Amino acid sequence: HHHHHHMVHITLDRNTANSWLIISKDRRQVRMGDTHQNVSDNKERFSNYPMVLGAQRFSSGKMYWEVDVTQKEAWDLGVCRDSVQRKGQFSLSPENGFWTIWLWQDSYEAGTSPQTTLHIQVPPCQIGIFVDYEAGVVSFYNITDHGSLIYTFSECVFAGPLRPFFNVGFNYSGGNAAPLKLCPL
Ligand SMILES: C[C@H](NC(=O)C1CC1)c1cccnc1
Repeated sequence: HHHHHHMVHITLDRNTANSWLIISKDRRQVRMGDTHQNVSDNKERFSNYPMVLGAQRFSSGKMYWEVDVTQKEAWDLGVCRDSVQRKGQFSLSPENGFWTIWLWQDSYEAGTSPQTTLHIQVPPCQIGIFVDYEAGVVSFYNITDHGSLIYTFSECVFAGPLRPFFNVGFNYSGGNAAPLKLCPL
């Protein structure tokens, strides 16, 4: 692809993090802690899942960023409305304000309702995410495979400001402790 010139410097917003996450000092890496991380509760925190938002809000333009997923067995990535539900159980869908892909149990899916099987021959170690606000597009690219297209959500109805969205996943297996990292420009 040719989206690299729309690169934006994303940072994680600690206040939105599930209370078990550890965000690095530079706000560019997030991972699940061993226990709870000794923060007060607030209405912004995701309660049920190991999720966090980027600090940046987008309401126009074209934006691009990259995320490192090396070693991980499970994660969700994409964008979401600033006003998505934080508490309780919910599915990742455009109806609920999410435009996401994921890895789970050795398969890659897009967060449509119902979910859509992705066809990935080269397991990605870094994912590129492109948003065109005006066009209503969110696209995902396999950086490990020369930028090949993974998935395009088109005809998106954002209906609000967008924030970068992350889920590091649970670590019941002991094989999913590695971080999500925002990769340098
Ligand atoms: C407490 C624990 N935390 C981790 O494993 C962190 C090191 C990644 C845990 C337990 C069960 C499911 N997910 C996570």
